[PDB]
Amino acid sequence: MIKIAIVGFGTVGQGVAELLIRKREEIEKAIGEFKVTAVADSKSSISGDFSLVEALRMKRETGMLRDDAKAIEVVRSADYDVLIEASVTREGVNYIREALKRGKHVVTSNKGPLVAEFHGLMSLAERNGVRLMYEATVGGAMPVVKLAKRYLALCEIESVKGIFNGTCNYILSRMEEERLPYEHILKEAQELGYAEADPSYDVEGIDAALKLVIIANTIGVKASYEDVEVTGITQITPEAFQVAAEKGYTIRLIAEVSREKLKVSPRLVPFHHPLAIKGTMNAAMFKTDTAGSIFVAGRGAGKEETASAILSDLYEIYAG
Amino acid sequence: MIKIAIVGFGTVGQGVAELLIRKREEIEKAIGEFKVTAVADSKSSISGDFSLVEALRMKRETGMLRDDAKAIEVVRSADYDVLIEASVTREGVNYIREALKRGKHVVTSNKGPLVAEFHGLMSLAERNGVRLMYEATVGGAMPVVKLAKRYLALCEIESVKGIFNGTCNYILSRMEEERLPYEHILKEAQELGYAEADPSYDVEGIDAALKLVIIANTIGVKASYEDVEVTGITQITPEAFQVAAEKGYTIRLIAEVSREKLKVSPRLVPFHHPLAIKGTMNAAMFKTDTAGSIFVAGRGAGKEETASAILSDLYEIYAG
Repeated sequence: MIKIAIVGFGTVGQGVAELLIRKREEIEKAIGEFKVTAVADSKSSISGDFSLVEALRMKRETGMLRDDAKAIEVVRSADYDVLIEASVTREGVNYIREALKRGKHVVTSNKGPLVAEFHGLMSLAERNGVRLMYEATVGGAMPVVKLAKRYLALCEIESVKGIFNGTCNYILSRMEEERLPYEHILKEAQELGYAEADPSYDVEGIDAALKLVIIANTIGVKASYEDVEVTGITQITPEAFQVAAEKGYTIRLIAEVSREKLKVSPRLVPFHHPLAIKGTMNAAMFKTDTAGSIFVAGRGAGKEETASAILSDLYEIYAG
Repeated sequence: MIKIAIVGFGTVGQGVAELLIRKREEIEKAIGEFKVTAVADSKSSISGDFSLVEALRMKRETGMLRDDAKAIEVVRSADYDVLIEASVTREGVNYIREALKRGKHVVTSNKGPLVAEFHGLMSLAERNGVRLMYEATVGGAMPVVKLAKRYLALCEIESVKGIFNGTCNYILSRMEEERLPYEHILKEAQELGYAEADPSYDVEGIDAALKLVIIANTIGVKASYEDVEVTGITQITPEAFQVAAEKGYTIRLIAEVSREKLKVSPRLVPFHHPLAIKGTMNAAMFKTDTAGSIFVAGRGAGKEETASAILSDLYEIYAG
């Protein structure tokens, strides 16, 4: 019996519960029997014997769970084997450290702890006898972490160049097509739900840079946030797309970790290049020494998409 | 001490030895100590204590190895834990079955046994307590098998459409660019070493179809070779590329497994679509239920590239 605690029950955490319910037969015939023994949101929790669909109904119906006990108490006291840490940031680091220090596996979708304390957390997991999985932190459903770390393990990954923010990719693709000012394309992005009222985390390249730090570290390049040169998309105009088009280029926000660079910024990309992908998409080009160049593309976010990444990590920990 | 036998010592097998030598420090600090205890080509072998560089020097210098004992004897009698089966087909099925029946892991690059006896071999591996790895059978260095089978494990992969033959991709890209008859572009392909004197295995779509069968089966679609509708590229002319270009399309040999189809044939692909990739490349688009659409592209063949795939499988069996 695999015992799972879910901490964080906004969009992602609820996504994980939906998927665990929907794919229960397939999950169980792959990793064996499982039960979610605790769920916690930002101010309440449910533990003991309860059903996931109960927890889910209650959260949707009331905006909270059943008990007053906070996420930290569930992390330090509940009976579980693996913690799914999908906490709503806007604490996370402490939930991870405390589950790892209890000798529990951790699957997370939070970038913050990994950006602030990457080697400190990987080592803590190693010192205890457990794993810290983080596929959902970068690329959403797109394999990136397991690809860099498991598939390409005995290769020297020399560089990664990619697109790690769907919202900026959408804004730039849309600006390319419509040729309308940034202010207007942003309002569309907001109407569609891609960008919040304060779209800064996306448009100033912060999200992409956080992800770039996680990737840099995953491939063996020690890096902190302050090491990344970050430039957003707010000064890209339709006129920029026009002058670039005339010479065969589109414009994309590209995150790169190489020997020469560690940056997130707009860049000219030839129309038929793999990184010229449009819409709310992610992409990554890995340049290696023995496997050549390896390219991946997919959805970089979404409820079911993020939930999928979390599940791929749970499978990796327990498949046999 | 992990004991490896290598069977098949043409281009691929020699590639595996080169990589095992070149990446020895990194491999050992990832999976522990290893020694190759036997190597066999199509008519000779070397076993006991010998060095890999000895085996390699001898093969290059003389065209063969040291002992008269054939691959089958090394498979049924040599002391090894994992068999790397890279045999030069133009026997393989028997080397796999006999290593699995001895309770040995098997990593292969041969398509034939998997196409003829997929479920029979997976079950034999399961009945004994071992693994049959086959990343190198399709996509070369490009993750395809571990992607379909490990990353996308708890997803329902609804379809795979890809490009699984670099030579046809090259011939079509080259024909698109130069606009010269098939006979001429094939001669270039031959001069470059991409196609043999008899290029049929490539140009008639046989290679791509074998690979399509492996993939279909990997994703849960029971399929035999006779189930695939196979059409090659020998009747694609420059004029076809011209009429397609006028409407935004290029032409590619696409392998597809879906609910509606199981085929390999030429197909119109929009210029800016991910499967419009040019050169000797591979590519695959996985359409799933929970992770959206996932795309991968890379080198589909080569000595170091195939060797890499084999190593990624060895890592998967023994990383901890």
